[PDB]
Amino acid sequence: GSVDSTLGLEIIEVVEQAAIASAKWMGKGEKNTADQVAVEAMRERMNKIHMRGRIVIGEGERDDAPMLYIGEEVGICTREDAKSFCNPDELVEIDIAVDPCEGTNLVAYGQNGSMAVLAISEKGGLFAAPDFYMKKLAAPPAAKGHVDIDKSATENLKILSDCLNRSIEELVVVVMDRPRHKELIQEIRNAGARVRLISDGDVSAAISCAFSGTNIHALMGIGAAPEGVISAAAMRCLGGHFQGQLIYDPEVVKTGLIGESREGNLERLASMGIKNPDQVYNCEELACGETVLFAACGITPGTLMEGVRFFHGGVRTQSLVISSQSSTARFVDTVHMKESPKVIQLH
Amino acid sequence: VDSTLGLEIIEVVEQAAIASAKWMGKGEKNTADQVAVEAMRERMNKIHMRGRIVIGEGERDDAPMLYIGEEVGICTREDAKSFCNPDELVEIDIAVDPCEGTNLVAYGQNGSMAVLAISEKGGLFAAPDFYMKKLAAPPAAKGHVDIDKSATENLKILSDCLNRSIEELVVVVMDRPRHKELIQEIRNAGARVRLISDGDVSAAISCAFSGTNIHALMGIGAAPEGVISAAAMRCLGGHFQGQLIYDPEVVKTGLIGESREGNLERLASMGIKNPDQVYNCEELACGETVLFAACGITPGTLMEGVRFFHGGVRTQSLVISSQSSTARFVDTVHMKESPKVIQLH
Amino acid sequence: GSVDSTLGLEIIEVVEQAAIASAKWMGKGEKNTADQVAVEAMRERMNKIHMRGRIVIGEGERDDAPMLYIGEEVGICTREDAKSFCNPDELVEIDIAVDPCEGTNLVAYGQNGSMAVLAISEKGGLFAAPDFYMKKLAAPPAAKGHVDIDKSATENLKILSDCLNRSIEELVVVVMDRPRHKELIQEIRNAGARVRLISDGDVSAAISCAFSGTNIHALMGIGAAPEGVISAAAMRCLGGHFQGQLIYDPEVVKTGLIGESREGNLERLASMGIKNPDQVYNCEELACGETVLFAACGITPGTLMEGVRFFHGGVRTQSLVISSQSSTARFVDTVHMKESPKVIQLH
Amino acid sequence: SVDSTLGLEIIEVVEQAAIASAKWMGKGEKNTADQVAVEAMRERMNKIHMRGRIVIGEGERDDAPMLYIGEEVGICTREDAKSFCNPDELVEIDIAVDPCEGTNLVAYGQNGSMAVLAISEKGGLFAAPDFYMKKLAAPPAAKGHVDIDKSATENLKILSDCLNRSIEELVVVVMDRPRHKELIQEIRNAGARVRLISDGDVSAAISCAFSGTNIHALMGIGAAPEGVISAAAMRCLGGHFQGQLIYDPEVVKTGLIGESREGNLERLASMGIKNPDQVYNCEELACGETVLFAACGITPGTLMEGVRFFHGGVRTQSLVISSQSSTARFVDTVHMKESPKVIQLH
Ligand SMILES: Nc1ncnc2c1ncn2[C@@H]1O[C@H](COP(=O)(O)O)[C@@H](O)[C@H]1O
Ligand SMILES: Nc1ncnc2c1ncn2[C@@H]1O[C@H](COP(=O)(O)O)[C@@H](O)[C@H]1O
Ligand SMILES: Nc1ncnc2c1ncn2[C@@H]1O[C@H](COP(=O)(O)O)[C@@H](O)[C@H]1O
Ligand SMILES: Nc1ncnc2c1ncn2[C@@H]1O[C@H](COP(=O)(O)O)[C@@H](O)[C@H]1O
Ligand SMILES: [Cl-]
Ligand SMILES: [Cl-]
Ligand SMILES: [Cl-]
Ligand SMILES: [Cl-]
Ligand SMILES: [Cl-]
Ligand SMILES: [Cl-]
Ligand SMILES: [Cl-]
Ligand SMILES: [Cl-]
Ligand SMILES: [Cl-]
Ligand SMILES: [Cl-]
Ligand SMILES: [Cl-]
Ligand SMILES: [Cl-]
Ligand SMILES: [Cl-]
Ligand SMILES: [Cl-]
Ligand SMILES: [Cl-]
Ligand SMILES: [Cl-]
Ligand SMILES: [Cl-]
Ligand SMILES: [Cl-]
Ligand SMILES: [Cl-]
Ligand SMILES: [Cl-]
Ligand SMILES: [Cl-]
Ligand SMILES: [Cl-]
Ligand SMILES: [Cl-]
Ligand SMILES: [Mg+2]
Ligand SMILES: [Mg+2]
Ligand SMILES: [Mg+2]
Ligand SMILES: [Mg+2]
Ligand SMILES: [Mg+2]
Ligand SMILES: [Mg+2]
Ligand SMILES: [Mg+2]
Ligand SMILES: [Mg+2]
Repeated sequence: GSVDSTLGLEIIEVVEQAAIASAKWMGKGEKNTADQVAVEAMRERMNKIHMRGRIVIGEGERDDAPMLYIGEEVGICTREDAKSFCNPDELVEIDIAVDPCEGTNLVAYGQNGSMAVLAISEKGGLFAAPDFYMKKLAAPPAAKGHVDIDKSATENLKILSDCLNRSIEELVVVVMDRPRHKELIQEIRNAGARVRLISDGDVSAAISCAFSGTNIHALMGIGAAPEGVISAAAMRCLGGHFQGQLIYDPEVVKTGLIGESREGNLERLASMGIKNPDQVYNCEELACGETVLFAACGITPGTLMEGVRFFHGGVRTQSLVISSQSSTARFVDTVHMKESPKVIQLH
Repeated sequence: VDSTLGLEIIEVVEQAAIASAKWMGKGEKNTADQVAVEAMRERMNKIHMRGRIVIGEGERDDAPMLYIGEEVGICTREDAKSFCNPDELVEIDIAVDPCEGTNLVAYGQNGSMAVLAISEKGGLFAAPDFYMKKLAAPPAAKGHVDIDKSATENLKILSDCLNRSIEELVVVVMDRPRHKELIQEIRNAGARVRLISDGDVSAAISCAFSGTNIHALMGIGAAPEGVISAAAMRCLGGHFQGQLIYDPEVVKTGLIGESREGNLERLASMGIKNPDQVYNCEELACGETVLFAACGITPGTLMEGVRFFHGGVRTQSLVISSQSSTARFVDTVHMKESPKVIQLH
Repeated sequence: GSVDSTLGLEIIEVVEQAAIASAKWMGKGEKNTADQVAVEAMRERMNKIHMRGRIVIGEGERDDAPMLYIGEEVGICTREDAKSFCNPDELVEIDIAVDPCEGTNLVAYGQNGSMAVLAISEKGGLFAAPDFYMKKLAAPPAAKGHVDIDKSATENLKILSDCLNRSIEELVVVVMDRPRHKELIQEIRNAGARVRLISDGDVSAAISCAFSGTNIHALMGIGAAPEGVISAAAMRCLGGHFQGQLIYDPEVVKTGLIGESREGNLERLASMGIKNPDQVYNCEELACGETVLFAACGITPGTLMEGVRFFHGGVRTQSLVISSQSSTARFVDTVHMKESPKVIQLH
Repeated sequence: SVDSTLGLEIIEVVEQAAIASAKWMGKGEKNTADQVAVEAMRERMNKIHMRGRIVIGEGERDDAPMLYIGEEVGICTREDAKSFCNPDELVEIDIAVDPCEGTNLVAYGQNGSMAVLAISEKGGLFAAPDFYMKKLAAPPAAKGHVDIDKSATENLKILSDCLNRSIEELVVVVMDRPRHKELIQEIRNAGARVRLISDGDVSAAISCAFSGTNIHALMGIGAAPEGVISAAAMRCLGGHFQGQLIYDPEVVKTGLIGESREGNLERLASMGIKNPDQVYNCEELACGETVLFAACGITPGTLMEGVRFFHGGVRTQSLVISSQSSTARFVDTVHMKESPKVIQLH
């Protein structure tokens, strides 16, 4: 059959539960704990769905990550003993990209910008990105195809100016606060644009570019490739601009494995069957499937989504779920009622 | 009842609202009603469920769509056993009000929504088309106010329960001659009032959320709408009581030669032993599982109305489930399509 | 001197106090009481301002309306000893148009759309409109000068469609629910636009056109002339489109009394020195002063402003104040603390 | 008596300072972001018919060119003021300013920065020296129940009771500093969630006063002057705020060369501060009969939205609190510049 329509709704609960678990550790100074509980919650809720999924982006390779590892099967319909309870649509093989705790250190420090996020497409519909750095350009729909990752930041800012009908001084660029971005950040400043430096969480920044109202208009710089594919899935559905280019030269940015070599990384990519390492991927190439789903829920507060709030008698979450199938972007504001709360706030 | 049914109903109310909204201010209340009915029905029939309409547009051989007893959903057909699973094959009863406030839509006025409620078979009081005295109030007031108490005593109780003065209370009442004395009493008590021409469902549920500046609904409305309201209120833990009214001296249906003696007959032949019985919302929505869904057609207290813009549509729905024990506001941008601008709000 | 800068800020308190007073009568079924308290409160608060004001649009003529009548002097600096306790800027003569309770029946019924409103300019800076009907066309800044009040509703909708870059079906026109608008409403429906019929209060409707997010894009039809001037004041500061034209034909619309005639009205209009009654004015003409101020506060909830809320330990109001002098549109969300609230809500 | 319109005119003061500073968001110049805010604030203040003295500001006259301690601001400070100012405008008022609260937040384009000031009659505001200050901020419902001398653990228990919610349902803001290692661990051990900030404890303190911020207390050590400014706001809101001067470099160091506990003790005595270990509540930190507070977001924060530059204008959000009118005002201002074709409702 074809990807189950209700999947795009049911993923709301996946990210909600993952975020709620992770949020209990906000500012607790335990980044691995924040990450691990989100992983367990996401995996648990996904395994209760009537789907036949494979993790193509996750916590690591099979013998590195015990849960949500690359190649892991998730969903009721992956089980030999339960497959007969699944209908043809639910049996459709789908690939899944997960990032249960985007910004583990943001959560640990109780800082803004963290979220629980996943993306889905039919089998083979998501670029199974290796854990390499990725040069990224994110921009709003109005600039899609007009800006380009190969152009300089200055040129892109001028193009954004035209496309968004505002001055460069009236633009805001998000860049990760990293030494590798010193020249890039200086260039953006010299061009006249304002900047928001983030310590982590470039998935939220990228997607923020798509929505007029965030006062964020572009993401520039180098982040992680897997996160890039997840961002691209959202942008593909929203019609936003997103390009990525894999970085494999330790001179530009270091992977952190001693001792990394340009040829070393090159061989691995070749080994993974990646023919063109300098290849630039646009949005539709990183998320190329016929059906693309995206789900996110705020853990801590951010530009796109409110953080998880714990109050007397319940919890409140905010999620964004995007579906190419229904062609919708849904903001879900959920009050989770614990036990007969005497007061329920409208907002 | 399937866990995903509580999410699927989002699309049910969204599509009903969108269709009806296209007729905002067009002065056709039946048209606005009919396209909503059809859209809700069509979207329901795409769902893997075996549903039955227990509250709807009318009886079979009268109302063409969403009539009493109508089977809806995929699993109602033969053989569902082959196409849907045991959870999906479960029999559920459905109460619909596809266009609540048909004149509101026709006039482009606030307060209309597409609404429905669900439970297991037997889980919803299949209210007859009679009037119902209603009392809705916030969870803080649940069990403290009472429908049999006067407006004045209820206001005093509300004052204590909500820790605010009567002057700091707002009561919603339907603008009807039958409420002249009630409205006068509320005014004398010192509470502020919002009079509505139609749509007491939104008013009832608004009592449940702090921030609506609405704290109670009082008066007489339709019984079916009462049940749908009670479904939401039970999930939220809000106060809701209803009492059937069958005395034309108090209020008339419009049926020719309608008599109290006559109404009582009808009620009995319908299987209702005590027509003067007060039901709380747990009794009106008594099923193990209760679901409630609403989407704004025009702007209102709980939800924004439907907006059409260049490149799509935007809706706001409220979905409430006792199974997940959640209240979900769903703000959906319907991209149609490839819009160059997407607003955050 | 020039109109005092602080006057643009002081009028916040004027509309807030008028709206708060009026809101106490929400749903009481007394439209005159709701009107009178707003009138008195606005007047009282204006009389504490260091200004030299004259009412040019108000509740009626002296010897008829007791408060805020035509020609009434308001403000501390209208006193005979003014020069001694007022500075030059405070002594400038300003004309004031008031509508203390816009939508008295809305308040009486506890329905949406009522507000306390006023406009200010230097002496002569506001058209002292007579109490006649006025044909009006309101639209957003993007359509300014493109739509025209003399064009048909059908023509204007096509122009609006082009200007706002959306279809006619994606437009919302507000028209007063009146028998005089039967054909107009039908034409708008035929053209494919959606419609909001209002029972009262076309001031809010006109200004809503200027703000994206209101889902209101045009005001068409006939309303009261004085309300039109007040609306024109706001639209002038906002750059919105607003045209007015006096209507004095009893066959088109009647003022209700008595033995009224076009010829009779024509004489009265000549009597006030209104040469050309059929003259079409835009908002720059209706509010032609060098300085224009506009202030409004919601009484009941509406499209621009939230209504007045009374809660335990205070009151909450939302006002909109627009100044040509500071070139600002200010939404003022005020928590009035009746000491001392144990709980203060952020919103 | 203090002029009523002053409580409104300060909207423009913080707006102009915030707008000027916001132009430097993420531009890596904390000193520039700071300088322009200072200048815009002072320039705007000097257009006001007031008789003001700076009691909290950028530094001593020798060290700071603008908004220095003792500087006179406002039209009615001029020699001929009696001639052009009225009696209320002639009332001597003390002013505390922090034109750029979080200069590095702005330079890095991070959340939490504001332009802010506080006003009272002469002697109405504690003229805090630039020393560190132990602070405890909490909501009105907890006022007088929590206490700065109590441990974080007991205060959290008290907060739980007052705010009717579990300790796990509380969020405490703490500055991310080594001096707070133990304090943070204790809060974590008690079961509360934590938001660590790199700067901007004024915003964190005031956020405690408003339900909806999901922030319930501020604990730890910040700058004393900022504390006084925070107290003015909290005093007007009925929120809890206590401060205690810290002068022992063993706890926290000013960084000045050879600063010693006795050194600071000597300095405080010199300044006329009788008891350096005294605990002040916000009524004591802001003791004036009339208190005014004004803040405008520079970058986005929990309390206020940041400055947005768009095609045809700027948008700011400010909070202005007055004990005189007893009002808390949020001001959302679209600065049109000019003839913008599109004006967003929000
Ligand atoms: N034309 C406008 N009029 C008023 N406010 C605006 C306008 N454009 C942007 N804003 C404000 O700036 C925020 C960010 O806008 P944007 O930078 O386009 O994402 C919006 O959410 C509004 O608060
Ligand atoms: N304690 C409070 N402090 C500030 N504003 C409030 C408070 N209570 C209510 N409000 C305002 O009044 C609205 C309606 O409140 P309520 O009548 O409880 O629904 C809220 O959404 C706020 O805008
Ligand atoms: N391009 C868009 N994307 C998403 N929502 C929109 C868009 N345009 C308008 N809306 C929604 O419709 C409302 C009214 O828009 P408008 O008719 O332009 O005033 C907005 O406040 C949004 O909720
Ligand atoms: N009783 C409640 N019902 C629903 N949402 C709530 C409730 N209490 C708090 N929240 C949410 O949590 C946020 C912060 O709450 P608080 O920690 O009291 O500031 C609010 O703005 C709401 O979004
Ligand atoms: Cl499994
Ligand atoms: Cl942060
Ligand atoms: Cl990496
Ligand atoms: Cl698209
Ligand atoms: Cl792209
Ligand atoms: Cl859809
Ligand atoms: Cl419950
Ligand atoms: Cl059937
Ligand atoms: Cl109806
Ligand atoms: Cl009656
Ligand atoms: Cl009926
Ligand atoms: Cl007089
Ligand atoms: Cl006078
Ligand atoms: Cl009116
Ligand atoms: Cl004259
Ligand atoms: Cl006609
Ligand atoms: Cl009416
Ligand atoms: Cl009118
Ligand atoms: Cl203009
Ligand atoms: Cl014209
Ligand atoms: Cl003008
Ligand atoms: Cl409205
Ligand atoms: Cl630095
Ligand atoms: Mg992770
Ligand atoms: Mg990550
Ligand atoms: Mg219907
Ligand atoms: Mg109905
Ligand atoms: Mg009036
Ligand atoms: Mg009027
Ligand atoms: Mg400073
Ligand atoms: Mg500071």
